[PDB]
Amino acid sequence: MIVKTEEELQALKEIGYICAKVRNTMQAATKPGITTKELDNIAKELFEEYGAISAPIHDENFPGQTCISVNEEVAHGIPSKRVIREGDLVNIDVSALKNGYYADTGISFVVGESDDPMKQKVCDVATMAFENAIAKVKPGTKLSNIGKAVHNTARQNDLKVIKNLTGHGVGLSLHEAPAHVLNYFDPKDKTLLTEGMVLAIEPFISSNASFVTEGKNEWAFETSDKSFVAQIEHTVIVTKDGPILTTKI
Ligand SMILES: CSCC[C@H](N)C(O)(O)c1ccccn1
Ligand SMILES: [Co+2]
Ligand SMILES: [Co+2]
Ligand SMILES: [Co+2]
Repeated sequence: MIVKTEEELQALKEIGYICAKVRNTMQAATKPGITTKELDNIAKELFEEYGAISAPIHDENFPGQTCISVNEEVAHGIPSKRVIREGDLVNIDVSALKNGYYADTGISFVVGESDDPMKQKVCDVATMAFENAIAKVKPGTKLSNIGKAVHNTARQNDLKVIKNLTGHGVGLSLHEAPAHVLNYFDPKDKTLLTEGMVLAIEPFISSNASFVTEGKNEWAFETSDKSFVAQIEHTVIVTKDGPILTTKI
């Protein structure tokens, strides 16, 4: 959406805080021996406490409060009896609405230690890619600068991006204009960012695969080659004085 009023701004900040709090609480609770359903139950309780509703449940009839994707799963994983293990690469993606307004945020991290440093590397590079993307965000700037920055960051680190997962506008719905915030540069795109525009920026950095495919069920996205993939996602408001992240707290 485009923010035009202080009441809209406040509503976005409220739901962003709630999603950040949930994301942080879930991440802190992720340890070997917890199941992904038990982690999802944290979101259930917190959404109730804060008067928010799961966007996956509301918008998509997704069977889970949140999306929790482990190892071979990159996105849209269904919380279940799956147990977290030492060295897992976990993505927790929290999106919700309150009073009609939305936020969307996500983080990938390594549980304990993996024997392969590549798991942490993709996380480190996803973080850098996010930072580099938002350093580009201002009214009048090209949307495509975001994907250009993300892919350049990946290349600087000998990594790839997931080309077929994107960010998106957010605000009155989970997904709205701009339709797609790519992870790479499209030289033909003339779309600009504008003052008050709200978008979810979510680089996906991969150790090998450049795309995801349908996974073990009708929701999860995976890589057949079991690439290590990390996401960092925030909801961002484009302002004259710099990007405001509703989901950073
Ligand atoms: C209601 S379904 C949840 C969608 C998710 N929060 C996402 O928009 O960030 C996303 C994640 C992965 C790929 C694309 N989009
Ligand atoms: Co998300
Ligand atoms: Co999405
Ligand atoms: Co998103």
